[PDB]
Amino acid sequence: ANFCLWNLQPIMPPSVRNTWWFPLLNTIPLDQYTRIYQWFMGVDRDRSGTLEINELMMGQFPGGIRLSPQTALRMMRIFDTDFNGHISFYEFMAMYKFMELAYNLFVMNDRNRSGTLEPHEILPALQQLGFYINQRTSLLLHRLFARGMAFCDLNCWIAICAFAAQTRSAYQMIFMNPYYGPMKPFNPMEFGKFLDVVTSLLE
Amino acid sequence: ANFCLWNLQPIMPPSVRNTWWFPLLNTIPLDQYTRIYQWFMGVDRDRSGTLEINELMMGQFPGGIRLSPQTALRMMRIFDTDFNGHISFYEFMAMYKFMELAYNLFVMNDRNRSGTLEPHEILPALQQLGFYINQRTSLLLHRLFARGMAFCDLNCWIAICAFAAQTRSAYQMIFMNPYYGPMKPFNPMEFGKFLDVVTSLLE
Ligand SMILES: [Ca+2]
Ligand SMILES: [Ca+2]
Ligand SMILES: [Ca+2]
Ligand SMILES: [Ca+2]
Ligand code: NA
Ligand code: NA
Repeated sequence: ANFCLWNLQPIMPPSVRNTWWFPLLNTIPLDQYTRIYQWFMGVDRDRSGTLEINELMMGQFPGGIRLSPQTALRMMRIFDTDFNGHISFYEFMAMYKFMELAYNLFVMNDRNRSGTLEPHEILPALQQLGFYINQRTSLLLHRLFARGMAFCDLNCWIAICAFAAQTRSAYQMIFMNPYYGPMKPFNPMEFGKFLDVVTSLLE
Repeated sequence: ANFCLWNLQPIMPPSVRNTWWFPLLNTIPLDQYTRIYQWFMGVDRDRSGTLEINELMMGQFPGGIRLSPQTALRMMRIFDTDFNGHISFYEFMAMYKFMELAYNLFVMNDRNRSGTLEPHEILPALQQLGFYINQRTSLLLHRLFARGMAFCDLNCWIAICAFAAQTRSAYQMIFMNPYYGPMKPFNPMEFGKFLDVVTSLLE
């Protein structure tokens, strides 16, 4: 029963191949490729062969996820790895799989089937996903993204997951500066501390 | 005519002495100590001998600066370096001097005396202060903190400066983790790249 983003067991331009989220693509079995393409086509309202931010805001996603302008921009920042303002099919496959994983995890953690997680339920769920933050940070993420809501509905969960993932992208961008010395092996306990610190900047 | 935070020419618990902003204290001449104390006393509405976040939100500061709940929390996060939820007189001396420097810089850059900077005027002013960000980042900082306002008034300038300074604190906290190797000399060009990346997370 594995949801850890750093441990995804296997079941393309350099921009897609050299991202931290590339292993998501390797969890997609052949039969799912065409199903994801049908989903892509649904979201691509102007049939351009690419997803634009407006289309992200109007799309339906796994589990009925929908995206605020802010979360859609996060999804762009994570998955638009050639920085062209468009999501290609390959970038979308990873975005899709990320959403699917996050949705499945939400459902598993919604044990009373309320359609929400309580704020104290957020930490262990994020830990399953590979984000090793502290309790203070977990409760702050709920306040930051819940828009005043008492609990964490699925869309709020995805907003939170998107911020965590975008912070992972920011980490890779920061640390590929050779000023900081050779790239160290990715360590999720150390990255968790980074996410703790960076989250506090949004408050 | 120097405003660079990393180059402040000289004119205490370890928590105050070992902060990146400690050189601010060394720009305070003896005669200003008692004037800053009078200011401190004004803000300390309950005479506790310490400033609390509510008092920051109700205080008047150099140049008529006032603080939103969000900016007041930033000021706490920068200057409360023993993490006790209170601003001591020593922490306040640095906060005061930071505000004074930022206010003087705003005034110098408000060449038409409009009480505002245009968004394109923000970058060179931040560069004077020692924040070496790109133009994209400068315009984003205005959108993030201006609350819809077309231009950047003094309070919006301080909100922006506070975020930049708090990101400098986050940088020191991140990089004192020995996982990232020995602490490198502070390099403002490299830190500017870090601020570019981190700002994008707020959008
Ligand atoms: Ca399209
Ligand atoms: Ca792209
Ligand atoms: Ca007080
Ligand atoms: Ca303190
Ligand atoms: Na529930
Ligand atoms: Na002006």
